[PDB]
Parts: sequence; structure tokens; C-alpha cells
Amino acid sequence: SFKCVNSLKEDHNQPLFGVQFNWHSKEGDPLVFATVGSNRVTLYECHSQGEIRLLQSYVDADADENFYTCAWTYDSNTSHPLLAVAGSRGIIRIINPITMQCIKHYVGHGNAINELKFHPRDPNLLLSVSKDHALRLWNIQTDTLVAIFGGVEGHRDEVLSADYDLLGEKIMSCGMDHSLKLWRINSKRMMNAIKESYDYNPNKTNRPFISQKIHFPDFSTRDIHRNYVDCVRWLGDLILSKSCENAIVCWKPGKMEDDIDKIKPSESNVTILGRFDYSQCDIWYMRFSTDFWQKMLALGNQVGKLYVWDLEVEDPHKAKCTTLTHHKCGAAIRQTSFSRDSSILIAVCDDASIWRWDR
Ligand SMILES: O=C1NCc2cc(C(F)(F)F)ccc2-c2cnc(NCc3c(F)ccc4occc34)n3cnc1c23
Repeated sequence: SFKCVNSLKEDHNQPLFGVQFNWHSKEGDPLVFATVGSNRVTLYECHSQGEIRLLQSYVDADADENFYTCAWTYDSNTSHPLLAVAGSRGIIRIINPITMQCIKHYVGHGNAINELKFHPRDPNLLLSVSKDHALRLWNIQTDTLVAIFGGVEGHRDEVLSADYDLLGEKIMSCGMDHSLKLWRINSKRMMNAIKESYDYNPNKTNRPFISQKIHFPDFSTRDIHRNYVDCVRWLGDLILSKSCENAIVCWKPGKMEDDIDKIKPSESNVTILGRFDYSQCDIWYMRFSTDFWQKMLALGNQVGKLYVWDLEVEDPHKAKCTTLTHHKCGAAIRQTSFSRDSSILIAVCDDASIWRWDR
């Protein structure tokens, strides 16, 4: 069971909107996590007796930048960890976490970036979701924009979240238009676009790299939630998603026995497999997280309470809930992060505080 072993507060006193453990940290090295809030990203190291050691920050040159998301990857040639951050300026920054130098940046989105995700099998493929209603897929090895997921049949309002499935064959995205949309990236067109992005070297050719314009999702529903959908994650072939209605819904496209890879774009049905209710989390912009193995699910609420669900059960509706409270933790928990082994759970808050829970 989890016990709160420590807490701290960042000096900017602004909300912390993101937190991620580095699940690519090397064997024998202490566990490391990043936080994003105000116009900065900060790294910490977890030590014994609940110690959280402060390392170093990246502070944006723009005092008006607001980072909203961060994601870890590694350099595909050296294995060294890399950290990607983005927010209100709509600029993706690739940071060397050792020195906190910005090694490169990507511009493209017409507005703020709400979430970054790396492909589960390819460390170079980065997905960004934006307030400009689109998703973008980048190849950070050749610095190319592989594809833009948008158009009339794409999202009709700001995109808040997206997630890759287990093999990175498809993406589920969600946002302010109340919809959840599926985008297959294992199509002949998308597998070819990814192969071409790797073959692109602007020093060895005259052509610009041509980005795919994907204007039609492979599935779409507005039947799960009745407000902004601000967080989505795959749970095998099933989906976990939430709005600001005090619930995480577990669902799938089509009928109960329909295989996800047989689903057609015209599919009009969904199946609800369960719903995890909770309290006082009815404000926009609150994220839930799962651990590496997807044995657990965590979400914080707007008054500092943590909910943890044990997903190691036969069916999703049988998940077992644990609640974690501390008399000094009373600010909204925007995001949580589990260490790769789930031995540590970190919660980050609206008052710039960080809470460490050890198993
Ligand atoms: O218009 C905004 N303004 C900054 C802001 C301000 C507050 C306030 F309460 F502090 F005022 C709360 C949330 C946000 C915020 C927080 N987070 C995002 N995007 C990232 C995000 C999502 F896109 C979806 C769920 C999330 O859970 C926590 C962060 C998060 N925002 C995008 N635009 C805004 C946000």
C-alpha cells in the first residue's frame, strides 16, 4: 500500500500541469521524473527516506510560455534519454536532460500544444495534439513532419489528448468537440510515409519532405461523454477516457464481440464495459495515468485526493479502488506518474506542489 513520504513546492507558485517518470532510466541509476509548469521543466531524482533531489531546470526564453505537457524518449543511436516539452507557444522542444540544453525545436501547429506522446515501439516518432484541431506526427531522427491528422472530418475543436495502442498501429484522440476519433497508422499510406520520412535527407535531395494530410478518421464517437474529453488511454483493445463529469469510462468501438481491427469508419455503435466514478473532479484539464504494465490507474481530484484503481481483475468493471489523502495536500492534482516498477507515485498540483507516495 502507498504511504506519503515527502512533498515540496516549486518557486514559481504556478500550477504544475504535467509530470512524467523517465521509464527509460538505466539499471542501477536512481528513478528520475520531470515536472512542467509556468515556463519551465524541472528534473528530480528519487532517493531513500523519501528524498526528492532537485537537479536542474530548462526555463523558456519567453516569460509568457506555458508548458502543458512533456514526454520521454531516448536517442536511437546513443541510448541516452531525451525529453520533449510543449505548451502555449506551440513549439516542441527536444531537451538533453543531462545539461537541460534545447537541442532542437519544431514549429508547425497554429496554436498551443496540449499533449505529446512517443510511439511505443519507435523512439523517433512523436505525436503532438493541438488547439488548432489537429494532430501531428513527427520523425525526430530526420526532423520531418510525417503527417497531419485533421480536415472537415477530423476534430472540429481544440484537441486535448491522444494515445497510441500497444503496437503503435493506431491512435485514439479526443477533445473539446466531445468526440473520440481513431486514426490507423498501419495503413499502406502511413507505413510508406514513415519509411519515406526515414529516407529523407534534405542535404541529399531537392524535394521538400511531403507530409500526409489525413482528413478521415477510421472511427468516431460523441456517445461516451457529454462535455470536453480531456484524457484518453488504450487498455489493450479497450479505451479509457474521461470528461469533467466525475467519471472514467471504459469502452470500445462497435458491439461487444466486434474486433477493433474489423471496425469500419461508418461504425455507429460503442459498448460500455464499465465506469470508474469519483468525486470533486469536474473542472477541465485533469489527467489520469496508468503504470508501465497497466496493472494500475491513478487520478487526482480538484481538492487533493488521489484515486488508484487495481486493473488486475477479470473484467474492467471489477477494478478495485484505493484512495490516498494527506491533511496538507489540498490543491487540484493535474497529473500523476508511476515509476516503471510502480514503487513510486508522484502527484503535481495547482499550488506548484509535488507529492511522493511510495508502495
Ligand atoms: O487555457 C489554458 N490556460 C492555462 C490553464 C489555467 C488553469 C488555471 F486554473 F490555473 F487557471 C487551469 C488549466 C490550464 C490549462 C492546463 N492544461 C492545458 N493543457 C494540457 C492538458 C490537457 F490538454 C488535457 C488535460 C490536462 O490535465 C492537466 C493538463 C492538461 N491547457 C490548455 N489551455 C489551458 C490549459
